[PDB]
Amino acid sequence: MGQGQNVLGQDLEVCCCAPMTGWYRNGFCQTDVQDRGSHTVCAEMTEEFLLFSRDRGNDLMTPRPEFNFPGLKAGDRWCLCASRWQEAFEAGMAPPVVLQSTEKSALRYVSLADLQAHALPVLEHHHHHH
Repeated sequence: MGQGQNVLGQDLEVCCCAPMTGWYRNGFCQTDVQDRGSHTVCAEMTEEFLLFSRDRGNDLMTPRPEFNFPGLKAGDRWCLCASRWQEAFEAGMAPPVVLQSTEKSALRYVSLADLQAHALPVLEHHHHHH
C-alpha cells in the first residue's frame, strides 16, 4: 500500500536478476548473438494451468495419475516449451511469465505481446549502470 512505481514511469533494462552485475551469465539472458538465438525460452508454467491443459485433450505429463513426466514439469523456469506457454495463453489462461529471463529467440514460437500481457511482478532493482 501507499505509493508505487508504474511501467510507464522509468526503466525496463535487465541486470543479473540483482542490483549488482555478477557476470557468470545469469539474469542478463544475452544468449542471443544479436537477435536470433535458436531455441532459448526460460519461462515458468504452473501445475494449476498444466493439469487443466493435460486433461483438456493432450497429456503434458504421461496418461498416469502419478507424477511421471517425460521432461519440463510444473515450475521449471529453464528450457520451457514455448508452445506450452503459448497454448495456455490461447486457452484464455496464461501464468505470470518472466519478461526478464525469457530470451529474444522465444518471440518466434510466441510473441512479445503475449509475454507482456501476463508479465511477472515487476520488482524495481536499483540499476548501478548509472
